[PDB]
Amino acid sequence: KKEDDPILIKKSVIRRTFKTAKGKDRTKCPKIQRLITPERILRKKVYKA
RNA sequence: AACCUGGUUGAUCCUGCCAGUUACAUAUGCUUGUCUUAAAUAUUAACCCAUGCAUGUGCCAGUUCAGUAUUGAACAGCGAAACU
Ligand SMILES: [Mg+2]
Ligand SMILES: [Mg+2]
Ligand SMILES: [Mg+2]
Ligand SMILES: [Mg+2]
Ligand SMILES: [Mg+2]
Repeated sequence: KKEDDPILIKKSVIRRTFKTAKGKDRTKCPKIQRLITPERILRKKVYKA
């Protein structure tokens, strides 16, 4: 849902899991762009200031 | 260094050039031992060109699910590619 909490977006992002050519075991995650974080809102407040 | 000398006649004083002398550029011939500098395919053909190189660029501050590393379970170090 749109009304939904950002942390629900955080928890639902896909994980990638894979085996390195070296034979190692690793897991990679994407970063969320557009995400509403405290930092965005702070910057906004400061500009209006 | 504000200087001139040789050549017309049988001899002479003139005009006048030629020639010498001087510097400086290219060129060249012979000859070349140190040290300090150092121009350099302008002139002829803005003629023709094999090959190599002479224009690239990343920070903490645009984009990383590359990779690496057993990394704050959204990423967070290092760091391609590729957008910008
Ligand atoms: Mg006469
Ligand atoms: Mg005579
Ligand atoms: Mg003369
Ligand atoms: Mg010596
Ligand atoms: Mg690059």
